[PDB]
Amino acid sequence: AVKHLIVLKFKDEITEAQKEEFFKTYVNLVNIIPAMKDVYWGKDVTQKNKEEGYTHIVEVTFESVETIQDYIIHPASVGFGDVYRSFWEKLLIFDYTPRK
Amino acid sequence: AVKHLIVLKFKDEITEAQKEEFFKTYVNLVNIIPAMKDVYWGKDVTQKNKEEGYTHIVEVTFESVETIQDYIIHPASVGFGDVYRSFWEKLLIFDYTPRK
Repeated sequence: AVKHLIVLKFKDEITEAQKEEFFKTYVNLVNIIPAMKDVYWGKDVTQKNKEEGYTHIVEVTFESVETIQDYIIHPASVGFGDVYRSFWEKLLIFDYTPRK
Repeated sequence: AVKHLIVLKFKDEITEAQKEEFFKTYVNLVNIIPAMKDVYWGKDVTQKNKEEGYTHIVEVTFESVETIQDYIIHPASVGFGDVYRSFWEKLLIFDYTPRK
């Protein structure tokens, strides 16, 4: 299993209700896209890095490196980006195999 | 349970062997600091955001918001920072309660 980590900042004009809908809709993609196994999101509470200003984290689990592309080309993921592109100001994306 | 997420970039002079030791030593803190419940780390494989250049992720689980401070003041965590401060170029720290 691999992890797909999204770190983001919303645009200032986006409301709390819009953010709640954004995450509810993203979380539901697990039910639509086979490769997408689970998702959690969170709002940062510490605000340590104020200049950068990322506020939210989304972590998705995929069964493998090879199945990420299945998600990337899935109409539901493409659709999510099409609906909500204007909501985010910036993001960082990471993909990795957890180790300990 | 809450999550404590560290996103970092090592200095260019730090070797792969040094990184391996860094993470091995950090992961072992779970055995020393009661509040620290688990840890995983990963190396980003995508390199989507090259200007920012963060390369590694560490995710720690704490039992609660209130016990994070127990970790923060623990001599073993302070010690880890004292030993390895010079290894990292920059980092981002987030703390959040996972939601879905």
